[PDB]
Amino acid sequence: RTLAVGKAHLEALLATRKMTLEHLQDVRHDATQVYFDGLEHLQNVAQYLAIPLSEFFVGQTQSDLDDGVKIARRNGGFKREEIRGGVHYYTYEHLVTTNQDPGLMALRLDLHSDDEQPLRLNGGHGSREIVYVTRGAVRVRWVGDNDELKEDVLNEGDSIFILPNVPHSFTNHVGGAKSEIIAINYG
Amino acid sequence: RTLAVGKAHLEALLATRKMTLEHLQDVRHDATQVYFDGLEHLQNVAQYLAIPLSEFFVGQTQSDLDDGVKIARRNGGFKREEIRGGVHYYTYEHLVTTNQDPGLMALRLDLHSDDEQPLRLNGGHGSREIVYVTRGAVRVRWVGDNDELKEDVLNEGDSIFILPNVPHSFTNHVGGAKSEIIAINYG
Amino acid sequence: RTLAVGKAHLEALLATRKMTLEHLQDVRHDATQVYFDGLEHLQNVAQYLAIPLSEFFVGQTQSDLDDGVKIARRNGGFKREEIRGGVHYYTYEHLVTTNQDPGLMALRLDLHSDDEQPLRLNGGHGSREIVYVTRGAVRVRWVGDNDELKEDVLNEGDSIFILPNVPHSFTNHVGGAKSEIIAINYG
Amino acid sequence: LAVGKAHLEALLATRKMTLERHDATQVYFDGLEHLQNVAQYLAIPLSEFFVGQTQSDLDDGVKIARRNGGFKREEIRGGVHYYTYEHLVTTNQDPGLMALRLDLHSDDEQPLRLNGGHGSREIVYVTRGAVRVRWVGDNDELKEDVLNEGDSIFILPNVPHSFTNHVGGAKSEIIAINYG
Ligand SMILES: C[C@@H](O)CP(=O)(O)O
Ligand SMILES: C[C@@H](O)CP(=O)(O)O
Ligand SMILES: C[C@@H](O)CP(=O)(O)O
Ligand SMILES: [Mn+2]
Ligand SMILES: [Mn+2]
Ligand SMILES: [Mn+2]
Repeated sequence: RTLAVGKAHLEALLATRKMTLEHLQDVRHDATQVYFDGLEHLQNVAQYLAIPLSEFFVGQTQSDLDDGVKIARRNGGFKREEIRGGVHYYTYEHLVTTNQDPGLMALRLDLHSDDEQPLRLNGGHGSREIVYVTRGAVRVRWVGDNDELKEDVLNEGDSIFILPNVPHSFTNHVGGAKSEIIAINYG
Repeated sequence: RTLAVGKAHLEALLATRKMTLEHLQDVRHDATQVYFDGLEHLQNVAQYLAIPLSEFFVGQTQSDLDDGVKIARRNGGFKREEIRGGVHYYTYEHLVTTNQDPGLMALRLDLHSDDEQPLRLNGGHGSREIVYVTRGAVRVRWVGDNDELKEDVLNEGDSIFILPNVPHSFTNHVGGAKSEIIAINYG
Repeated sequence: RTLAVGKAHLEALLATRKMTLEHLQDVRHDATQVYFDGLEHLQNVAQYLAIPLSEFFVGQTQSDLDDGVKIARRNGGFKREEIRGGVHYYTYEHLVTTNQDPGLMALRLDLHSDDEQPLRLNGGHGSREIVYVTRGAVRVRWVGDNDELKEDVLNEGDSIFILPNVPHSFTNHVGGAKSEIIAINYG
Repeated sequence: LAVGKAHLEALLATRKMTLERHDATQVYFDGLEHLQNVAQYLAIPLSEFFVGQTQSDLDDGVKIARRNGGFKREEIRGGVHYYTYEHLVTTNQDPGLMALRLDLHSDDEQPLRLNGGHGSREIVYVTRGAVRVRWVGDNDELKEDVLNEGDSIFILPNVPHSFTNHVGGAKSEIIAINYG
């Protein structure tokens, strides 16, 4: 019908440009919200103010925290198996996620496939990563300096930090011994 | 009424959560963009992905630079008078502004007030500031340590740096002798 | 006593100030380093360049990563007991830490307190936090909206995100104490 | 070698440690690079130990500089007198800010001498005269324009560029502010 943005927030954006609401042609408002014909109209104002569109929605989505915190339950959220050409590779389970840090992706992974399983590196991630081995023994492989493959074995209680965009893979060291890790991507 | 989100961007957000476009119920798309019925539909997806609405437009604004640069012309952009409690204080003129740094607000100001008029401090602001005097003699007043008023006179070629949230005011030292400054707010 | 600063780095700093090494009094150098008589001499140059002393060492710490990565082993690093007002609260064990992200503090904690002991909240901290329960049942208490105490129980596989500066405490839900958590502080 | 106690305690707290010499306000390191060892042990870079410990050069939230009051020099690039560089206010509260006033001395009769670009963003404003600006654009192609009094330009990091007089013999002036 109409696209709403928070008045106070929009007024602060205008103030960084030394403007007020009067400097916007023909928008309507009420006590708390400013109304736009649609995204296209909003884009035009954004262009005029030389602010990117994203800024106009910052802080508009309601926090999903309760009292400064958010709780998630085992087996409670998103989960799926990862199966590639008939080979069961991972179980991916979301741990707590929040709209107060969309850059945080915390996972619990079951590692299902073995030694006769082929290498399938990722392309690396913009996020930093720390991984901790909750159970079993885990083969970690990654692409090091001068694009050379490296490897090591992480046992229960070991951990690893991985810089952005380093390509890497986690598999069971033994096979038939299913291992588990927690992987936290951030920043 | 329809809302467009960049497909590649949205696909990257979904991939960090180990999802694909198939995991979104009733969206349509084309080669480059994903379409939502309206804000209400978008808010649902945001909820489902536990991301704020702003994230869907992050990075997606087209640069307003041409070849790494952007040029602005005297009197070419926004301008207005600033009147504070009945006293004509400034003329604000925008210098170059760019969506590649929405936090940069560079201004040319004419000064209109003086000692015959009452002081009208601002409340300070988040941005750092450097000011340079292009013409005339400028009385600067600000709130210092222990909330005490301070003052000095800046002549042509002098400059001043102001820490965030220090309240301040620039007026003509002589009065009827109209002065000019450049103010650059950043960060 | 003979303080060394990286030459290339110092040259870049000088270049931002439109200076060269010739504009520094009384420093000697070699191919890779610039030498100062002492802190007193360095503090003078810092004053002259209007930079803080810290800047002279920014980026100059050698990375502790090997090939983009760093590995730590269970029981391989720092640990200590935490006793708060006479109550044995935690065992803190460092997981991997790196000088490439000093804001990342990943810990494994043993929990030693319960309800038969008094509450000992921390003061909160600047870092975001995600915690995951590896073993047992964990009472989590925190200070919520309007400074009211809140509580919940986290079981094995549950996780929790805590916003910066929210004061909080983790104890065993069941008296007779040994639950375990992984706590990752970041950003 | 002295470090602020409060600051060091906060650093130790991020590693779940405490002071495991000092006085009320400061902590002392004997080896002078005894400090590098502790930094290594905490896996914090050395620089962090001095953050916030240089005394502010502001007076009451502000810092004032005067024309001709600070650093100044001539810039001669290939036997060609190119700029006069004059520092405007500089502060240790933002070591990333370099604000300059430049007199321009070269023109089209003299060869082009681009810089290599730099890490800072830049905004420039023309206080006097007419200024020829040349820069390296997309696909490493040269571009040019003329900026008159009151015009301004924003330059992305690492774009190589040059400012000269458009007319020549007609000496122009700019203010250049580098930040972030
Ligand atoms: C010129 C500028 O510093 C005054 P204000 O716009 O912040 O009040
Ligand atoms: C486990 C962690 O949240 C406790 P602390 O950081 O308050 O010591
Ligand atoms: C005005 C200034 O940008 C010229 P350069 O000193 O960076 O080459
Ligand atoms: Mn201001
Ligand atoms: Mn904590
Ligand atoms: Mn420059």
